[PDB]
Amino acid sequence: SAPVVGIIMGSQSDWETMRHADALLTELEIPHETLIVSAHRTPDRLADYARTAAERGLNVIIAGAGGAAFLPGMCAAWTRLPVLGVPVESRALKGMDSLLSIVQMPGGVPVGTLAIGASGAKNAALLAASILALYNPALAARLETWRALQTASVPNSPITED
Amino acid sequence: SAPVVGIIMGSQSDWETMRHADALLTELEIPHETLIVSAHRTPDRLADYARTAAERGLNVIIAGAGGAAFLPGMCAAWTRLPVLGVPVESRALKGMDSLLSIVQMPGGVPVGTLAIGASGAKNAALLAASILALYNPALAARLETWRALQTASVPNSPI
Amino acid sequence: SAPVVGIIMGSQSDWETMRHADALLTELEIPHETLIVSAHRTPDRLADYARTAAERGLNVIIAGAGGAAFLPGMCAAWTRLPVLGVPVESRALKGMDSLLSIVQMPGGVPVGTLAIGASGAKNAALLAASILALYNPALAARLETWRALQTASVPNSPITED
Amino acid sequence: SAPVVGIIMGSQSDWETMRHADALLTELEIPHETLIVSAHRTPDRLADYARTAAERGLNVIIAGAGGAAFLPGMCAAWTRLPVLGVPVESRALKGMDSLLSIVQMPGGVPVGTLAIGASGAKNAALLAASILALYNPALAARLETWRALQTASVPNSPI
Amino acid sequence: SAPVVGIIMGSQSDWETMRHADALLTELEIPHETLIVSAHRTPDRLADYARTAAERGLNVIIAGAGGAAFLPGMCAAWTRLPVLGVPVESRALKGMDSLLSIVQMPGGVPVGTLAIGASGAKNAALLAASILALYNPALAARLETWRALQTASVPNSPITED
Amino acid sequence: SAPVVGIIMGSQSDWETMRHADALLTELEIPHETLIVSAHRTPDRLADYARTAAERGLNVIIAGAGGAAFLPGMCAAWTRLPVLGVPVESRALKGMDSLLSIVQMPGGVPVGTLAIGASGAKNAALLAASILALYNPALAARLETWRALQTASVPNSPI
Amino acid sequence: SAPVVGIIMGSQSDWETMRHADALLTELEIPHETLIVSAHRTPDRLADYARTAAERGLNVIIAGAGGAAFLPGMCAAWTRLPVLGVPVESRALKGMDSLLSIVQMPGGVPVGTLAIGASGAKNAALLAASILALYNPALAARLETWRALQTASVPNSPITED
Amino acid sequence: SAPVVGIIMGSQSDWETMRHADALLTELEIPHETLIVSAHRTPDRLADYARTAAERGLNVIIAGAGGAAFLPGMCAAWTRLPVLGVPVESRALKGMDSLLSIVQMPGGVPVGTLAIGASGAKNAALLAASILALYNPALAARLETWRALQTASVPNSPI
Repeated sequence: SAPVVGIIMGSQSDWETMRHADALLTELEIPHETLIVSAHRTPDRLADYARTAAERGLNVIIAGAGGAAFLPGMCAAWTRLPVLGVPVESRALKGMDSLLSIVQMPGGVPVGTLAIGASGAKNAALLAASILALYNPALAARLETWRALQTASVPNSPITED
Repeated sequence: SAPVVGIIMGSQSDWETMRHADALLTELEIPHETLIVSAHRTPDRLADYARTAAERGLNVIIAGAGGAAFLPGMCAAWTRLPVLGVPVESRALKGMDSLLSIVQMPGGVPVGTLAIGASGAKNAALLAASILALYNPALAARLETWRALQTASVPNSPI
Repeated sequence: SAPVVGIIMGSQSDWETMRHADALLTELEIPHETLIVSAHRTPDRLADYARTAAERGLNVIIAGAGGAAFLPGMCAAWTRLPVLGVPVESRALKGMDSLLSIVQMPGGVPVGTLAIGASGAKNAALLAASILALYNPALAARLETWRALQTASVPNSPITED
Repeated sequence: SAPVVGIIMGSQSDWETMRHADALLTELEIPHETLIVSAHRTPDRLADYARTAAERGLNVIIAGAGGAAFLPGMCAAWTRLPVLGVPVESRALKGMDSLLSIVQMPGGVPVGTLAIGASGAKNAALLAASILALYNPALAARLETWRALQTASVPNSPI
Repeated sequence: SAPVVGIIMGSQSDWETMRHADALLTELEIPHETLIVSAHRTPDRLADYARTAAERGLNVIIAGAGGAAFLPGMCAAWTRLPVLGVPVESRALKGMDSLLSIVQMPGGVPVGTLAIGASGAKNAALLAASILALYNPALAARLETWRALQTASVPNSPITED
Repeated sequence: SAPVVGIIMGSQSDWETMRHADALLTELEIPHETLIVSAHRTPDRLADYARTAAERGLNVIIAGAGGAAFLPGMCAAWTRLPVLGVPVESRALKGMDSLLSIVQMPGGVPVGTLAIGASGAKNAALLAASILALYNPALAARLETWRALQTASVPNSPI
Repeated sequence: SAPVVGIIMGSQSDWETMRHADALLTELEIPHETLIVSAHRTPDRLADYARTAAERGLNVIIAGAGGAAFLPGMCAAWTRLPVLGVPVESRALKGMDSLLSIVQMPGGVPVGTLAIGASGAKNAALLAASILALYNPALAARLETWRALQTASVPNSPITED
Repeated sequence: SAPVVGIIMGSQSDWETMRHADALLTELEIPHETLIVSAHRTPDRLADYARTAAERGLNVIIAGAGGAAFLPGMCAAWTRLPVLGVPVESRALKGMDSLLSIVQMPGGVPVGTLAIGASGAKNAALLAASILALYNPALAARLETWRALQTASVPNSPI
């Protein structure tokens, strides 16, 4: 029941995107927690969350942020755990600011970045799953099955109907 | 004598750019400190630096950073003081990543952003000067002189 | 009652964005004026406004502009006061033209630039407030309280409900 | 003898680019003046330059500027004369900032914008020439000759 | 009655933007023609139009085009007359492809480029007017009056009402 | 012996890039002509070149151009033959202007666009080869050999 | 009746764009097949499709893909046939990711890339047609007629009505 | 001794960048293999490499690629193992094409993307280390030491 993955985002507005990561982890039966931590508004909350993540049993952290997106990066600065970042699409720059802010981490502090938006949130969950599967045979089996189904479920031709 | 402006940068590599902010402040005789504080590598140092800036007597903070530039923003998250950000030019993206990372702050935690590179470092110092000038008559006069000399020194025709 | 902050914009269309700066200054009880000054259509009005701002008692100027955004920059060319620039989102280029036009000031004439749009307008007001607070204990106290409330008001978890 | 075209730039650093506009005008024997006028550093000089351009007999103004490029635009705000803008290549953003700052003029105050760099400086001169040619038969003939030579001089195969 | 300005565009879809150039020329009483010439679909029509523009009495050509926008440029390759280009906003790239395609002319063949969209179309008309005014006192007077009115018509403050 | 592929470029400056298309065609022994045709400077030459390409026996046209790159597009406007465009890297915008100018052709007049630079020039030749291979068994075999050698030659580990 | 052109796309969502290629090939009477092959979800299906395309009689392959668009490129890595790529417009980046992912092929493995979206799909079909026409007199005649009609069908002036 | 991390790149030219991932893994004493696998030139080699990665004992794959960068993505399409992608800086577009090609993976097949260039190569190794550390106490301790040294080594002021 104890969470092994932590999904964090700066505000409620990010949930529309981050819910996809939540849904996928639940689908693959991966225990996790979902919280709001703002790098700009609650920097001390972030410091404490990231600093204690390992001892609390978390193995992976999935952080979503848009615009001047610091959440994934600053989180990674305080934890040795692998941190995955989801660029949340921004209004004006369509997530380009979100993407560059997260992916361009200088050497020494990594953040595995996923695609902008929903697809990135879902993939962050899947990447976290593939990480946990390395040492969890049962989960590895569920993931393999999930991937196999995805492949087998692709249609052979498009519905070309007018 | 006590510093009223704090100039901070992520690493030695930022100095080539941030040295321009240092030179300007010195030129206008504005007491300041110039330190290295990394948002990515020394987050606690940053937290402590920003938390105590006001208490220490600092009035403005000038922070330079490139790539996923967090220094100015995170610093502003821990202080009520005006934080000015300098986007340091990055190798690949020429500071576009630096600029977006710094300027696109969400409402509630501001960072007055300047141009990418040396021009931005110099302007951060000048902007800090114009801020300090609001309550320092002597400095205000020196800033007026600096701006006047800048304007008067522009040649009338190219060489 | 005398204004210490000047909020200027090129046209009525900018008000939708600049009203956020106005609202925040009023919220923090900072006396200010709100005017329309077009760098392209009323260059002499701009020259006079910027040139006399200091003697008129203004301490900070917040200027909004989009597209070929010259208002903040040209204003700064005529005043020694700190000028803050708000990139107003443009139709086609989503404020990227507005942003580069304002932030890329050459060495010698600064403009503290904020984010594109509403968030930038609000932050320009907050930055102006943090500047005025340096020499206004009462305002400093109001700002500190405002910042503290912002931090304390951040929810701990997202409303994950379907 | 009196100049009919005014070439202006923010600083000496723009000369490397704007010298191409000067060379072209000279080649076509178009009387012109080449000056330094900074929108940021010498705003009053700019205002005066633009306000009086028409009175002085100038027909077209070619203005070069980089980064937050305001020279062409602000000049057009003070004159009814055609203003052509040359985006000077900037260090970091390679003139993309220069280009957007100049070309994106709102309706009501135009600036005919040319390509970033030397090509743009040369074309501003040529565009000014084509404008002047509309009411100067002699120049029109010289422009026709220039364009004809350009076309005829292109090699048929690479070396 | 003979046209002195030629407004051309690649298709009917460009009219929504180019109509602003048409309206402004008419407003300033500048005789002009409005035609459709496609650089991609009617290259020979373009060659002939541009090649004969001068002898037909045209003094300025205003060409609008979007995407791989060649109309202004190719027109300029066939005429000695000044050619003004209007980048028509494109669906996906918002006119950025239109803008670069038109403004980046190599040294030797100029195109005075205006802003993306409606504002650019209107300004192309105004630029054409300022060119014609150089040798047409009456038009020069109308333009001066138009510019003066624009400046005088700018409001002093925004309608800040809720 | 008669050329079946025509390689064209706006000027000598494009040769550094387009020479790669020439080398590849020669390597695969594909008869071709390499000429300079400027869309901006020699529009009539271009019109004539494109109008008569088919009649002359050409099967594919490879056109290189940078900046406001019109060569490939305008050529395609005058011929029914497949036109492949190579975006030449531009000084300031690094070929982004070249790429958008070429690839964003409206429906009705296509241009098969390749990568910016030398890689694109080489691929245009290869793409032209794959087209010609559809009806030339000998060439098809040589292309298969070329592709096979490319694949087999890749090292297993870095030096 | 045997297909000489293969139109492939990663999912049903691409059909809205790829249908234009299908429609044009049918219009010019070019036999073709339309299938769904995902480079990400069905990599082995792609390998087999591309590898056997030539022996199956296919002469040209038109592949559409958006975002991290690998379909055209990977297809070209397995076939000697000419592969044409259609960048499918993406939500956030408007097809810019699609465009760069497809057009920037390294030297050695080409992909003739067309414009982003519908126009690109239609042009991929036309390019494929111009390729097939090189050795099919009847088709060459149909294409010539199609091109001639396009040119002749362009209106001479825009419907300037209010 | 058996490799637990596989570092792959499209060609020798990527080594200048990917060597940083190799150095980091060696520094942390993480058994790994460093190979050249081209998505464009050796697709079957890639398919085989990715299909069998898990069976061979590999835990994480680090793939570097530039331009139309497919290596990381296609590799992830054939393996259930975590795939980390390094955007190699491209000549013209400075790795922007590399970055978008790698990071914009559709839902269902992920690739943890790192920064463009050497910084990204180094971080991919570190990220792979943090993953491996989850089930390797010894390595976890070494990673903690590495991160601690990085933090403690940052100077307090610029030289």
